[PDB]
Amino acid sequence: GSHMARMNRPAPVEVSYKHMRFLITHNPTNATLSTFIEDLKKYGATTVVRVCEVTYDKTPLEKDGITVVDWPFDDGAPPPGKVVEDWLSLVKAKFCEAPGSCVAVHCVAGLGRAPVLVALALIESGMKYEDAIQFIRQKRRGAINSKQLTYLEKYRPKQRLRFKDPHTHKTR
Repeated sequence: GSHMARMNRPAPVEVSYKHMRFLITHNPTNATLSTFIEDLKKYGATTVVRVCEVTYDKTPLEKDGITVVDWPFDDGAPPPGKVVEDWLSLVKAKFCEAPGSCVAVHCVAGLGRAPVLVALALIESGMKYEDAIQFIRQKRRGAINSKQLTYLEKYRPKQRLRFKDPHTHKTR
């Protein structure tokens, strides 16, 4: 009312290494749009990856004027890892073009898809499989079973697999 508060909204989380940083926040609410653009943008301005059901795509982006990727889960939601490859390119371009910028992501405090996306984005900084698994491990991420570890494993190159011997034989 005057000086009393209620409800407990998920707390934000910022993941940063070296120079760049990341922001983990909850999707826009219907009671305070402006307050969100200010805080979300307050930390900084860069691409944003929110993987949740779309309710207000224009309100938050148009108010903060920030670039964001809309990843929804419906009857026609692309399940293949290729989707990740899509957000990877988006962040990859925004990462190389904007060194040490400010990114915003969905609240990983629960279970979702944003957490994997974030790690994969920071992967561009070198320690791809190492940073993603290490930085994502520290922070609470969705249910990582097969795709995350298998996908990232393939996401990182290995000379051990590209070991070809000069003298060899072929038949089948």
